[PDB]
Amino acid sequence: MEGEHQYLNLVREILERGVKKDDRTGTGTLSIFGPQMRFSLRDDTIPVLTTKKIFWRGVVEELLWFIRGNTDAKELAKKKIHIWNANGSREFLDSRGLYDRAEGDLGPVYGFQWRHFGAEYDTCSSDYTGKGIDQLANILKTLRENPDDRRMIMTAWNPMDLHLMALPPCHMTAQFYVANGELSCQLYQRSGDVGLGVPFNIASYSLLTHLMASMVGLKPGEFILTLGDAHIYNTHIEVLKKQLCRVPRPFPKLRILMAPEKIEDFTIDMFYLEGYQPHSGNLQMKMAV
Amino acid sequence: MEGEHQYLNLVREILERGVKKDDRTGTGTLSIFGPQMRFSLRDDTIPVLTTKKIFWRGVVEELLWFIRGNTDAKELAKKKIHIWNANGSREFLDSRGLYDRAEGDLGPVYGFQWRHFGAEYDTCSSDYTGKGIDQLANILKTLRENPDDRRMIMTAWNPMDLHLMALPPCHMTAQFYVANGELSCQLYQRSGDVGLGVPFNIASYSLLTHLMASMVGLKPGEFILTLGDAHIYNTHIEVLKKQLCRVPRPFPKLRILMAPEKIEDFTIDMFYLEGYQPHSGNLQMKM
Ligand SMILES: CN(Cc1cnc2nc(N)nc(N)c2n1)c1ccc(C(=O)N[C@@H](CCC(=O)O)C(=O)O)cc1
Ligand SMILES: CN(Cc1cnc2nc(N)nc(N)c2n1)c1ccc(C(=O)N[C@@H](CCC(=O)O)C(=O)O)cc1
Ligand SMILES: O=c1ccn([C@H]2C[C@H](O)[C@@H](COP(=O)(O)O)O2)c(=O)[nH]1
Ligand SMILES: O=c1ccn([C@H]2C[C@H](O)[C@@H](COP(=O)(O)O)O2)c(=O)[nH]1
Repeated sequence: MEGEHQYLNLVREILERGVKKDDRTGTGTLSIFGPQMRFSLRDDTIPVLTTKKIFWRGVVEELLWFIRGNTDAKELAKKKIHIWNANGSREFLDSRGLYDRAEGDLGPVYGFQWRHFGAEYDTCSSDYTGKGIDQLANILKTLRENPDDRRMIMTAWNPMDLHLMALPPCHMTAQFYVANGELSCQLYQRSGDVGLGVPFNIASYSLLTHLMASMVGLKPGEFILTLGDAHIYNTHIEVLKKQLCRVPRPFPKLRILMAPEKIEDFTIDMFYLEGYQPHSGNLQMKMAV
Repeated sequence: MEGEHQYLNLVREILERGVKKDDRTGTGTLSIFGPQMRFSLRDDTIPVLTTKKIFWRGVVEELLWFIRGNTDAKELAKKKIHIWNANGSREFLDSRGLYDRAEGDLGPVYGFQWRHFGAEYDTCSSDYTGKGIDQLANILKTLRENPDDRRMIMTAWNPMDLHLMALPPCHMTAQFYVANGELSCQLYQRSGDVGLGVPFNIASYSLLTHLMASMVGLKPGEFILTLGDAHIYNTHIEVLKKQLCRVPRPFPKLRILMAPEKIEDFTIDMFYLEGYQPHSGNLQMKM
């Protein structure tokens, strides 16, 4: 009942006890409230699902993009990452009342808040160096100097910047914790697409915990995802029932070849997955409009 | 197990698996990270502990004080609630570099954030009417018009206001959710004194959920407390081991006589605890 079984058990529970709940978009969900998953990062483990192939290059390039404080979707499209193109399109910015916003300029989403909380937003190409509160740098410093501190919070939930964002954050608040020279991270995610998004999010914050651990001379401990509204979309049900038949294989290991002086200078070449052995191909379409 | 056993199990888990940890001040804790408790608010139930008498009048008056957006500790001292006196004292404010702050003025803590997020703070006696984002009012409106919304977040965690606060928030972020016309609340608490503060916090946010439910014509559902650093102070250990020998009695019920048009106009006279039968014993000292 550890590891990937955590995720599979969450899928069953939503399928068996979920509540029907039309939703934001034209399509329905089965939904529960408040479920939690815990993943061991010990022995270099990283919880990348084996019952479904995860787009690992996508996870890495998006996280490095967050860590840099970047908000331009075009930067991800250049590395053939398409996950933010929809929400940064002329149509979608216009539907959000952001008419004077250049295509691919998502506003002060995630990374911007991580590295520049409270800074005035101009455009995604502006220079934000030394502007706002650098929550991530502050946490890294606290992990070196005072690891027992109970206020190591990094949030993207800034009520004043929500109207400027293409989308309000999902993975909204992370807390860090140290015991026995092990770094743990809890993520509060207000809303989780359990089929498509959550497996991505688990890989994202697990990697972040690994990377942050290597920056401050600590071993990785646990990643804990706590969800608000965890839902499966009605379209994903039959696909997920198939995924549940698959026997999980051991989780891959993360190898880190080096850690740079500044966390924002990490590149995909500095680390890789060793032993990632996922199963066959199966799709899950995401719905909006 | 369900109910109060959620709390007693958490205490046991910290005593048996907790990590030793010298903390903020010259004392130790046993600590774990990320534990969760779920409490039913169905059939009018409110999870006020029966294995230890909870200072219910304190819970109610502090929450009504939060809901008003009040930050003056002296308003609570007038109702013989002393829980915020220490942190609003001359000495404590000075130790925090708040030399130009009048005794009892805690800064833009909790409620202020609930009702006035991002508003510029002056003093606790200033008029904040219509200033900053009223997160609580926005949530109440969303529960009437669009209960399926998944952004019903009320937060006290304002990175820019932390330096002006007497203390940074513990109970920092609540989310609300609706399913089968039942209102649920999840609380994220970054740090929890499991012995003294957590029982109080459980009563506080359970009451808020009951009150909010009656404002918008929904029934109460579940209250979920998710902790960051869940810790027992070494000084509380022996007392808590005794509390665990006590067989819990059924939780009391909350009776609400009426609901006013605006939630900040609730008064202690509008509701009461029916059937609260705690055990007699006591103890537990702060720090
Ligand atoms: C983390 N994330 C954000 C995300 C996830 N789920 C969502 N679900 C919904 N309903 N709505 C969203 N806006 C949403 N956003 C993701 C994750 C994966 C993909 C995705 O489309 N994955 C493709 C790869 C996309 C691509 O081709 O670049 C895949 O084949 O796995 C999109 C967004
Ligand atoms: C919820 N809360 C805030 C609280 C709780 N635990 C803390 N623990 C620590 N270490 N530090 C804090 N600032 C703290 N604050 C509480 C709860 C109860 C009492 C308390 O001691 N109760 C007494 C005093 C209340 C009074 O006399 O007015 C009682 O009579 O019930 C204090 C703070
Ligand atoms: O990293 C992300 C971003 C978005 N979503 C999904 C969760 C919801 O199903 C969907 C829509 O978000 P809201 O409706 O909650 O705004 O986005 C995720 O699961 N993960
Ligand atoms: O509602 C509250 C407020 C505070 N605390 C406790 C948690 C910690 O023991 C202490 C706050 O200290 P830090 O977590 O900020 O170090 O107060 C609670 O349990 N509940």
